[PDB]
Amino acid sequence: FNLISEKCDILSILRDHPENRIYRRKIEELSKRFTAIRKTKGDRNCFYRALGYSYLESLLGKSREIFKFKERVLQTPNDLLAAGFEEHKFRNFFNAFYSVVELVEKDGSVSSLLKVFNDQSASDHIVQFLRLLTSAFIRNRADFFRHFIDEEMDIKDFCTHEVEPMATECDHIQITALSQALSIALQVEYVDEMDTALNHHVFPEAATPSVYLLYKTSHYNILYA
Ligand SMILES: *CC(=O)NCC#Cc1cccc(C(F)(F)F)c1
Repeated sequence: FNLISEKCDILSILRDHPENRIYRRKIEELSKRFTAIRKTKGDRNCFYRALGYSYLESLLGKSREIFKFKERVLQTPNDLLAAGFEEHKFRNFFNAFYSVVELVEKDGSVSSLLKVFNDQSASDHIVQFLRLLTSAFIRNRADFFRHFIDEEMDIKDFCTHEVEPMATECDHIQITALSQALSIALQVEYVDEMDTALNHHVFPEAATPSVYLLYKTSHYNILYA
């Protein structure tokens, strides 16, 4: 369980910031709304890895929701091709993501899903697929990302340097783009060291989330309501 942990009690993370008044306050507050946490490896891939595992976990045993998601995943090669990725270069990554989606359908156990996401090879193939899909979705909608995010930014250079490569950190743009690309609704809780309110953001703003993540010290962990 070196990439995604077993579930722990929310208050077990007090020990990560001992004798820190603000962390202790915000974690105690968090424990009123959430019961458990799973930790991720802090290797630069933790957003993609956490979102992939937690979303697929939320689908287990839901036959209509799995059918609908599989239907969307089967179309994603078209998004990649439209943004100028070549099939023979994304094939190995697409096949690994489609395989874990079939596991959700056919096997349906937490234990099987956690084994794939802790297999360095399968898990890293899954993360690389999610990164390529994120890049494609942004490139295919460059005017939207410039209109609504940043009129001045260079989109192609951004995707080349800060989306596609393994171990590159995310910002709001990558979270919005992957959420939209796969129709995944998520909520991020923010825990920083300023004496401020514990606060969150929902992607997209009007949605009921499937996935809850905790962001602290550049790192995303998985929360359970
Ligand atoms: C998403 C991601 O991979 N971020 C990199 C990181 C990190 C990190 C920050 C604070 C603590 C850890 C520990 F110690 F690994 F939990 C990792």
